[PDB]
Amino acid sequence: MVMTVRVIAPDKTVWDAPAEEVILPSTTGQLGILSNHAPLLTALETGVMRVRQDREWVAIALMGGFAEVENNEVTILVNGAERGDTIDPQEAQQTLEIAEANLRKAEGARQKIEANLALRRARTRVEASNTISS
Repeated sequence: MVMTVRVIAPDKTVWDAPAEEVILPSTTGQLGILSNHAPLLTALETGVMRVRQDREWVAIALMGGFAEVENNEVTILVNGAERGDTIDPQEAQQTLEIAEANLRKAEGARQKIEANLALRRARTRVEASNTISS
């Protein structure tokens, strides 16, 4: 009746929310994953995708990974991602501070990238590990 997309990481699982239409840039440039969309595998690079639940929109920021849909079942195997809704103020200031220091003397922009995905996988790992402990 609808689409079902779920994000997953090599360190743990993210979540599995519903959907209706997925539009985002891919290898060929344009990619459209729907619920009725037959079972096919695809690849995606570091970027963000726009999810269409039904009436509202939901965009997620995930690094380099792989995407594959099948029978209303999408699998995003990214090596570290993050949701725009799960963003904190301390984080932005943290990544900005460490970044400035990295480029200062440490490695160049390459350092910020490595640390970017690192924290991404760490955050999801924490929320996935201690999601709910009674």
